[PDB]
Amino acid sequence: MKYMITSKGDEKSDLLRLNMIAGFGEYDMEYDDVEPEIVISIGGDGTFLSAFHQYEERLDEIAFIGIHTGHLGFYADWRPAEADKLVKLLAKGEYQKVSYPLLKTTVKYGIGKKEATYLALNESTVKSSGGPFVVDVVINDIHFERFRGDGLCMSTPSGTTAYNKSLGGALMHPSIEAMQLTEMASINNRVYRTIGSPLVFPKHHVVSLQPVNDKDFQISVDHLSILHRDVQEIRYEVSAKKIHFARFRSFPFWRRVHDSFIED
Amino acid sequence: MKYMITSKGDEKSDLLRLNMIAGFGEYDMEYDDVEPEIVISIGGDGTFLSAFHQYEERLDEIAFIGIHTGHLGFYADWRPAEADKLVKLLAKGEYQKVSYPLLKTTVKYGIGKKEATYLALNESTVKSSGGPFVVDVVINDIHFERFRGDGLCMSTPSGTTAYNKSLGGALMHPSIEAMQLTEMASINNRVYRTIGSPLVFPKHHVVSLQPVNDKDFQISVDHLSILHRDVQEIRYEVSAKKIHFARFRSFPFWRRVHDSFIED
Amino acid sequence: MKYMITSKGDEKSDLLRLNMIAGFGEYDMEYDDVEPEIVISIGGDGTFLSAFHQYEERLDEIAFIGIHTGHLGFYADWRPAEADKLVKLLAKGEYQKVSYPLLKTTVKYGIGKKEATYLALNESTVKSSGGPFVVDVVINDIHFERFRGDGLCMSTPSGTTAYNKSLGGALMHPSIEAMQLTEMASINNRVYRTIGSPLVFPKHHVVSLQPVNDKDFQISVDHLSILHRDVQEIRYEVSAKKIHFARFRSFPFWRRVHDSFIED
Amino acid sequence: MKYMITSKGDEKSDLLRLNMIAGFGEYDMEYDDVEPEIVISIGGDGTFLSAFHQYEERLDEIAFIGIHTGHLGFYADWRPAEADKLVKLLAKGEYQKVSYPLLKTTVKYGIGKKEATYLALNESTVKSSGGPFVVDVVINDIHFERFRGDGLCMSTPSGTTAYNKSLGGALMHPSIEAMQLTEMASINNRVYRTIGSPLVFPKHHVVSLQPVNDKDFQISVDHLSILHRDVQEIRYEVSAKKIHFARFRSFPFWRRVHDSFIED
Ligand SMILES: NCC(=O)NC[C@H]1O[C@@H](n2c(C#CCN(CC(=O)O)C[C@H]3O[C@@H](n4cnc5c(N)ncnc54)[C@H](O)[C@@H]3O)nc3c(N)ncnc32)[C@H](O)[C@@H]1O
Ligand SMILES: NCC(=O)NC[C@H]1O[C@@H](n2c(C#CCN(CC(=O)O)C[C@H]3O[C@@H](n4cnc5c(N)ncnc54)[C@H](O)[C@@H]3O)nc3c(N)ncnc32)[C@H](O)[C@@H]1O
Ligand SMILES: NCC(=O)NC[C@H]1O[C@@H](n2c(C#CCN(CC(=O)O)C[C@H]3O[C@@H](n4cnc5c(N)ncnc54)[C@H](O)[C@@H]3O)nc3c(N)ncnc32)[C@H](O)[C@@H]1O
Ligand SMILES: NCC(=O)NC[C@H]1O[C@@H](n2c(C#CCN(CC(=O)O)C[C@H]3O[C@@H](n4cnc5c(N)ncnc54)[C@H](O)[C@@H]3O)nc3c(N)ncnc32)[C@H](O)[C@@H]1O
Repeated sequence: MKYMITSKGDEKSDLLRLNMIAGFGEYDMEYDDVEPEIVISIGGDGTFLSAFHQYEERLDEIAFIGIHTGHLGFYADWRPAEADKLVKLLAKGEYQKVSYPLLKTTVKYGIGKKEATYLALNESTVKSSGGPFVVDVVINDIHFERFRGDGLCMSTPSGTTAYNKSLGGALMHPSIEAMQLTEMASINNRVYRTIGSPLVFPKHHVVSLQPVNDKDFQISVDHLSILHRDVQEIRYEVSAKKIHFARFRSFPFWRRVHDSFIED
Repeated sequence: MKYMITSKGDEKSDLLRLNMIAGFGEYDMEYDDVEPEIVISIGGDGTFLSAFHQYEERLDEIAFIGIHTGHLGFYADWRPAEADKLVKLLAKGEYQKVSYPLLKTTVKYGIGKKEATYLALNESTVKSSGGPFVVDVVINDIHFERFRGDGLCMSTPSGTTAYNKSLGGALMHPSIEAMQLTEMASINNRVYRTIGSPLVFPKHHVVSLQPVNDKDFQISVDHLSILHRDVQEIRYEVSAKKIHFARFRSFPFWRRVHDSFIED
Repeated sequence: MKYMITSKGDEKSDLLRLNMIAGFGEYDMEYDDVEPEIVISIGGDGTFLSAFHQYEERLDEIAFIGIHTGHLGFYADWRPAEADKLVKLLAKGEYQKVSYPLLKTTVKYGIGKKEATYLALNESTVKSSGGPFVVDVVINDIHFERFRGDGLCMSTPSGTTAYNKSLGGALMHPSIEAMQLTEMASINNRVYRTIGSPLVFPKHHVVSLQPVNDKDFQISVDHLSILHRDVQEIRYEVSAKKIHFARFRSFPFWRRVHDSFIED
Repeated sequence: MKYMITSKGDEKSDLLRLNMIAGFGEYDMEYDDVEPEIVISIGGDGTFLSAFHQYEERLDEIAFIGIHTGHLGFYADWRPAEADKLVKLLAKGEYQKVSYPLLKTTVKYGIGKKEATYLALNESTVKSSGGPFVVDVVINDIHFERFRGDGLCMSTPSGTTAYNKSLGGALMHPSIEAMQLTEMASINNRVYRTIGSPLVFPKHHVVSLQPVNDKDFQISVDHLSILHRDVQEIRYEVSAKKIHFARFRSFPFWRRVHDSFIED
């Protein structure tokens, strides 16, 4: 139906996009970047994340597809050589959609109410604004720990192969509706203690970070990173919303992991 | 109904057991260690694991309860001081059961067929029988990696706070039906590569370990450790069977984790 | 001889300082904070680091002593209760000095020459100024790796129990004239590789960090953190300079470590 | 002078050995495997370790050289293609020797005195004989920790790229006269605490492991692994003895590390 194509913007990706637009012109496919039904990302995983956040208000009406023009992007399940086969199978349709869970981040501020919510496909992280980073971690209203260190990272399942992995987190198959919290350089001695281990939470569990001294934090959501001031609370939970991928052939997650980290 | 009580066997635990037997005698409670309906473990987590494996053929007909006479056992949710309240609330009943997932281990041998299956509440591990440990890891029939190192550990959710934790694994809430694979001292250089990260698998995923040279392995299931010879394959999957706990009050998993590792 | 006392500035530390000044008044001790010969720090390890950097141009003419008014500071080897014994043994003298190695950091800039050097007692770290952090690591003019991640930390021996420890670094006895490099959340996949392991360098080895794209970095030296622009190179080596401590009794490093992390 | 050549024993290494023997026959070189002065190892690092232990009573009278017939052995600094250049430069001599530190392991037994000492080029490790592994760690007669876990590894500097590396240890340049202790899967909770971090000790420091319950341990020294019974103490210290290598060209340790783990 309606489709759109976002491009990394280098010469290689722009030309692939133009050629795919020409190929779609031979079918009942209409280019519309306002309310598309298929969103094709041509570039890398960064390009795909921007595509996701470009259309995160219409997630349930869109199936995403990624083409990697550089090396294998984790959200890319297509090489540029297969772009014509992509046009054709997409044109005919009859594909099946797969859904990965997402992370909801709520940021509460002081001096009254006011709230901001964000959706993450990889992760959301919290760091301080220059000084020391100290937050109380509250799990389902239960005070769990006082964290002192560089920061905290909350990952989706498909995010576990990204920042989460570099922090020592586990890789979880994206059929598991969960989120995973990992530490960044916690201090542990006689007076300061954190769990250390990554923590994996199911749906409906709420993880709340609460300031202890400084109330300014650098908060990231995927690629976006903003300094938030007068923060009262940061709440993490598995979103009710999901991202849908258009799948045309079997490419299992664990094979995707193998290709990306073991050999290809 | 029918109940039984297993004891660590020290003076403290035997006397608590005898006193609980006397208290149960004042109700319609019948001691039967053949087909009990409630199994009470008095001791530590080792005592509770033995209780579980003592009755693993009647898991769906039994609710387990643990009393820790030493420090807080992770499967113990009762102190000895509360044993009388335990007798009474157990006597009246009306409690609710909670269920944790279990791990199925299948060991296939050569020189014909023959198979052995085991159930694990904490984990199952594989090490070599003296020489180097080398196995191919196959996930859902897909060759994932060739592991060279000291061994591998596959953990249940409630097991993730045990051996899994010491190996760098994530802690997962036991409502998640999953199993987690962690490495023991893998070698990684120009010629040998493993994923490194712990891996978390959902139900219905099968992880198969396959010998490369030596076919003898030391295989553990919770406390039991046996040398298996002429092994053709070791298969891991989340069991369809579950362990049921009798719960009388709220004691959340993450509070249990906090009490055991942060402070109490 | 000449001495001075720096204070954390809370009520507890200021009063201890005034009382020690009064006690020193009963001996041939002269207060001089311009060219002191003994520098006493009253507070925590942060207070001691400021004391060190206050007098880092006269390191070879000064013996440092730390009193911890809070919990045991790692550079503090005296409790407040022993302050009078400190005055007296310091007054009589005859103590012996011990020396720990230091880290030299040289920052070279572009648009001409120009250089800045800094001395570190704990560590020096490098992070990016917002964007991705990518540096080439060059050891004794040999290209070792291209690091992609959050940053790098170079620690002195006595620094290894601080930030270095939280990053997974080894603890090294301060009689070893060395420096230790640890990674902060490196990315490792098919295209990006770092060593992962902490690296320990002897004297006369030079570790050079060289920019790949962005040339702006946040560089810390102990507590001081500055954004450096137009950076051409960051060079690390074990300093020829050393910090001298006044020692009055045996308090071994490994006992100091035990008291700080195991139990006290 | 006198030389000998040990071979991995595969067809490739035996033939290289025979060809080198023929080449040495054209010089004043005499084959003697009783009191050689040059020991050439042809194979892998395992072959080189056997060569070292074959002649560990004449370490100060021997210079070692390694040829790797498989991939780059860490103690191999020669490819098979350069074997003739090796013969010739060795024949002429005038090379310079380099020395790496070694680890001394002393095992004391009960039921009287009796002692066994061993020399290690890579490491010495301690594990239990089946049951739980619990030892008290005593550093220079100071009780440091009670270790509960899978075992402990004490590495030389050149050993730090081997088992030590897989356990999270730091890589240290072999000019540093030190040894490094790393944990194997320590348990850490409310009642059990270890340092966690690897520990690096200078010369003259003594690390003593002392049994708590079971007195039987599996003790390894490089490739050799023996069950020791009635053990009273295991003592580690940097040896006064050193291994000498014959060096013909510059091949820096950090380049050796880069070639072995980053790329080649
Ligand atoms: N200049 C492009 C670049 O090299 N970026 C990151 C690399 O990671 C890969 N990757 C991404 C991605 C992405 C896009 N980037 C950049 C952009 O959006 O511009 C934002 C993400 O950065 C991650 N990240 C940040 N810091 C670190 C760190 N220290 N260590 C590891 N990852 C880190 C966070 O998670 C961000 O979400 N998602 C996944 C995934 N799901 N699975 C597996 N791999 C993934 C990319 O293919 C690429 O190889
Ligand atoms: N002598 C008793 C002893 O100290 N044993 C182990 C300790 O671990 C606790 N623990 C147990 C348990 C248990 C019983 N034991 C002994 C027995 O059965 O005799 C078998 C298990 O050993 C574990 N284990 C083996 N090696 C290591 C290691 N290197 N590091 C960490 N744990 C290790 C494995 O997982 C076995 O299943 N299950 C859990 C859990 N679910 N959550 C949190 N904590 C748990 C116990 O309270 C106790 O503190
Ligand atoms: N508000 C005071 C505070 O809690 N600060 C840090 C804590 O660490 C201890 N500590 C210090 C110190 C110090 C002073 N601070 C503060 C100041 O100067 O204001 C600067 C240093 O911060 C360290 N640091 C930074 N980020 C992290 C992190 N993520 N994880 C661990 N440590 C971190 C760096 O290395 C800095 O040098 N040097 C050592 C040492 N040698 N041995 C053992 N312990 C040490 C202090 O007793 C204190 O418990
Ligand atoms: N079948 C041969 C094999 O693959 N063996 C080990 C591999 O490690 C390399 N290696 C060796 C070596 C060696 C010889 N072997 C075998 C033999 O002697 O037969 C004994 C050593 O095993 C190590 N080892 C044991 N367990 C583990 C483990 N879990 N993880 C990592 N290493 C482990 C210990 O340290 C032993 O000393 N010393 C070093 C070094 N200095 N630097 C860097 N790399 C080194 C070898 O090139 C080889 O690639």
